Amino acid sequence: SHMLRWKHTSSLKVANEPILAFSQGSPERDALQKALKDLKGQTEAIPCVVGDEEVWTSDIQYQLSPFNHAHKVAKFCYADKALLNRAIDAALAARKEWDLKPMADRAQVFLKAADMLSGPRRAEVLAKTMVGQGKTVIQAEIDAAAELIDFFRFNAKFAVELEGEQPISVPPSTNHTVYRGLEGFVAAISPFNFTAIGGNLAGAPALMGNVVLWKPSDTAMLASYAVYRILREAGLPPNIIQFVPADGPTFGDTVTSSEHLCGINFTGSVPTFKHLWRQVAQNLDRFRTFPRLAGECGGKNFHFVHSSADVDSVVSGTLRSAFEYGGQKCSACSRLYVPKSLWPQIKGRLLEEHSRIKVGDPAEDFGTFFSAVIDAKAFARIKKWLEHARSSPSLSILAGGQCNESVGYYVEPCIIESKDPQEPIMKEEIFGPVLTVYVYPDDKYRETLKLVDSTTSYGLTGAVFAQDKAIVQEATRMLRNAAGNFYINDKSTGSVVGQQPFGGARASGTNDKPGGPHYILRWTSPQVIKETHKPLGDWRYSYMQ
Amino acid sequence: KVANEPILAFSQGSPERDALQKALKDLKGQTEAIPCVVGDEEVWTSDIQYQLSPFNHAHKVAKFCYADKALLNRAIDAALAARKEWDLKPMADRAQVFLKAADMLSGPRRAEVLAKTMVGQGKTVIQAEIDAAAELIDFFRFNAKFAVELEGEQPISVPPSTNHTVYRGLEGFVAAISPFNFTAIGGNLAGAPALMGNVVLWKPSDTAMLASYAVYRILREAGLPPNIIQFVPADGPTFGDTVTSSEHLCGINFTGSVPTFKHLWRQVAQNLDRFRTFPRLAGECGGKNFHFVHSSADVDSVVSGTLRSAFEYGGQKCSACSRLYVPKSLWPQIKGRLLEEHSRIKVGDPAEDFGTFFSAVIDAKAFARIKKWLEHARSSPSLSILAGGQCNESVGYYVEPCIIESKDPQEPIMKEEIFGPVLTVYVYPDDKYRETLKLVDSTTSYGLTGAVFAQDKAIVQEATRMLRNAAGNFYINDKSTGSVVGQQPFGGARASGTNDKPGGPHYILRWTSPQVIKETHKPLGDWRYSYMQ
Ligand SMILES: O=C(O)CCCC(=O)O
Ligand SMILES: O=C(O)CCCC(=O)O
Repeated sequence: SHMLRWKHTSSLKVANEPILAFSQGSPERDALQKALKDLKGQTEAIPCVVGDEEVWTSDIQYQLSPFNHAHKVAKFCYADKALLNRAIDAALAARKEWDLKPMADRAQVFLKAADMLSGPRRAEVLAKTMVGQGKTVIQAEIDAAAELIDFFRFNAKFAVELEGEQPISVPPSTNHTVYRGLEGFVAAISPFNFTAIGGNLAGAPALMGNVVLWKPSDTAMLASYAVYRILREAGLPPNIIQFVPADGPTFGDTVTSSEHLCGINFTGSVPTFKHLWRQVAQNLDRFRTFPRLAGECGGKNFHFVHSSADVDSVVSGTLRSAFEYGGQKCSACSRLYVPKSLWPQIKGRLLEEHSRIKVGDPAEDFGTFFSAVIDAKAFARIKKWLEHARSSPSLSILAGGQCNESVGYYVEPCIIESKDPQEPIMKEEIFGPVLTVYVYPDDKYRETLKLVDSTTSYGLTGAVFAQDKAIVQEATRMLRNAAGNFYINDKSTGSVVGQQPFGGARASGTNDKPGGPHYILRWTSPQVIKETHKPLGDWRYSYMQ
Repeated sequence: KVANEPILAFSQGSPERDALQKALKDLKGQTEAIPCVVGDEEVWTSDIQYQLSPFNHAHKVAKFCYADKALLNRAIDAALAARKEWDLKPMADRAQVFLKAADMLSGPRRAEVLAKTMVGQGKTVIQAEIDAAAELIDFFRFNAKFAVELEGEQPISVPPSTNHTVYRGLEGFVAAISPFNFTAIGGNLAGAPALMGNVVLWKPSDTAMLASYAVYRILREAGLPPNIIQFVPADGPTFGDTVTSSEHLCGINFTGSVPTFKHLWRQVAQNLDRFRTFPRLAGECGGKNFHFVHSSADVDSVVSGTLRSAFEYGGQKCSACSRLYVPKSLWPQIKGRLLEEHSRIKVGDPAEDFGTFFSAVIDAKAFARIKKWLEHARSSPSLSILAGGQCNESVGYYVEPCIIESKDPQEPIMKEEIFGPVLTVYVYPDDKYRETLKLVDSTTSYGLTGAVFAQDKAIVQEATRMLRNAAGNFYINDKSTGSVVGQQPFGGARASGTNDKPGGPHYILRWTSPQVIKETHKPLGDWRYSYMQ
């Protein structure tokens, strides 16, 4: 008789969250305008949350509205090391019960949270993302609603269905895999540029039975706290995700110094990821187990045009990739490679369309294509690149090039032509609305493809525009490791959960493919149980007779 | 569609026993000169080494050599030049090489790989069979299946776009570093990554060289192209230093000591700025595994299962039982039975005497380490040797099975991995079983295997909960050793490693870095959006 009895596993039907249109007179447009008004002139005081306790430290910080930095949208504080360690202790004390909860019960929290975000909370998270991170309507919509909702629903499906992955049983024994959470706590460290990423970085490990210290991005605090509150309201128990904004170095020092660290789920700069990686290595003898580091780290992404390309698609897809959300995406196109034969046509269209791009206040004017960049630091960096484009003999500014930080961190979309395919601006991630173009002779398309592949340290996203099948096949083979998300006749941004799992290798990170069915596997440490139902025999074997 | 390879019985007059006997005779008095292989080139260096037969160390079963820094760097370059074409091969075509190798190992080469594992690593017939045949064959067949099926894992496509995932090999080379104790593990450490489109420098274990090279040659004969796996025995630190110094390192597939894995981890971290991508480290690092007995246990099963787990292959398994917890009420039975069966265990030459239960330990270094523990057992106030404890390295590295009782559940012998035929027993008061379960969990730094023996359902349920993280491979009424591919994926956390569960369907995921391709079949619209108008 079987002493361990394993319950049958269920399945989950989910689909991508539909993108809304926000047409005039539509309910979502009116709801959004109301949610935007709800934020005008408001400052939210956002505490650290440990368990259910709201905690304040002396390290007071402000989040500013990028397009109106006079507006402090949130006042928050950095957790001190004492509070971080207390958060660790409380999370650890909550972990066993949470890990032992059926996967389906944990998933229900995220499915509930996804419905809330889909419906009654949509306008709120969109508005907080627009005002706090400077996103336009459609950029907030694909992010804080659609992607976050998809993460929560698809990850719940992947997780529930994962328990159906079971080993073979042969008499006289029954074999079962238990998908245990990691023993210890996970540190989640999220970036400013996507509300959805913060929710996934903290949420996915929690779904798999982990407990988490979540350090949200300073410049995305407003929307991040909104998401945190929704998770708790959806039924996430206390001490499963601790909401602990903190000084970055301080946070990293603290979590990497704890013997109970079992994972870091990170999205941000290469240098910071490498630094955490080395801190873990330094402390390796202290940990109860080997921590798992996951990092997504940015790119220098390309659109490559072949002479057979559809010109109109090249222009609109490049404009979107390069300039949406001010080019502040790890996936944004920042290098465009154009054949000489098409350059007159493409150049003309790009400059014409450029003149029609409206940069302004995304809350007050829905005609805005994109708005201010995130903060003074980003503004200063981008300014230095525009200045480099002027001084450099290999570079010439074809359009834009101006910026003004008197009201918001405003930067014109800028199009640069480089005569040098190895110019530093062709190599280094700017994270601003700065597109560099290199024109290559048609008969050197193959040599140029090799340049696309070899010029930068990154491997995140890239697109090929071509109507020639042989060329598409050739280019796809050549560029296999130049992009983890590769596009044929479409723009290099806008990966959708369950359709284009996102991530790339080289300097771009560990490529764990959040948005795909395998991502959750990083956050479980499986145990296999074999129950044998018959007495064992002798210790000897018959051949020994 | 694959199933597990049958374990043969090797009965008198059977085809397999006749074939194995011939294969053993084929190796008697033989020394194979095993070169480094880079591509198809057989390379010798001046750094000559020998592999000795553990039970007869006068027999040099192989002469090989250590690849120097320069040779290793040459092997990296050659492998890297072969990687693109190998990775571009359809998954099915790479799989075919491993399925052919599996069929070879199953049939015409079975006796050879078994004999080489017996003579070279000191395994008995059945230990070689479950290892060099069954487990290796199963790795190759199951990973092939998993990988082929992985290509069927594809994302959602919505018109007018088609999405496809390409399971790329990792860009760079993978270093595979395998242990002496399982022929199959070497085959998997180098084989699994190669299957997924990687190129590999394989540093096989000195003390398993003969069988490892046998596997290497089978892979080549089965159609593995030149420069996909380089066969590069080497000094450990030299190999580690060289591979972690290359900008092209993309993975380390390691099975061996905790401190060495930690060292490699730290070398990678120190050199992080040099690498083209973040290397993936995978490590399986041993355990201090338990058999916990409840008063309701079947004593016969406890005795036979514990004897096998503790002493098979001289206890030289990362999964071997080395701490046994017994309730006072059952101790007189279990002690009496353990001591009686002990006196019947045959230690000797496994080639010449199939009556042998287990043979010599792997080498002089192992013999010395194990003897230090026996000497500790003779010194410690809380330890008493109940049986065994003898050892003699005059002819082979022979260590008798040893049964020790500890009065201290926290004694270093209860905590530290010996990798020898040394079983320590702790007797607990029946009414303190719960406190004792907690001690099972908290005493050691490891989390690999464990067994509970009990016939009471509530006890089994309670124990399972409490030991959830004490064991990655957990057994109810069965021994802690002998995981079978596709049935009990193997590995554990805590200090026991990264727990990537080789033997299961997810292991190959560590050795692929997926790419997603989206093709859009209609021209793109305007860059503007309707809501902006
Ligand atoms: O910037 C990021 O980190 C996410 C980009 C995702 C995408 O555009 O596909
Ligand atoms: O010792 C090892 O490294 C493998 C042990 C596998 C098992 O016995 O389950």
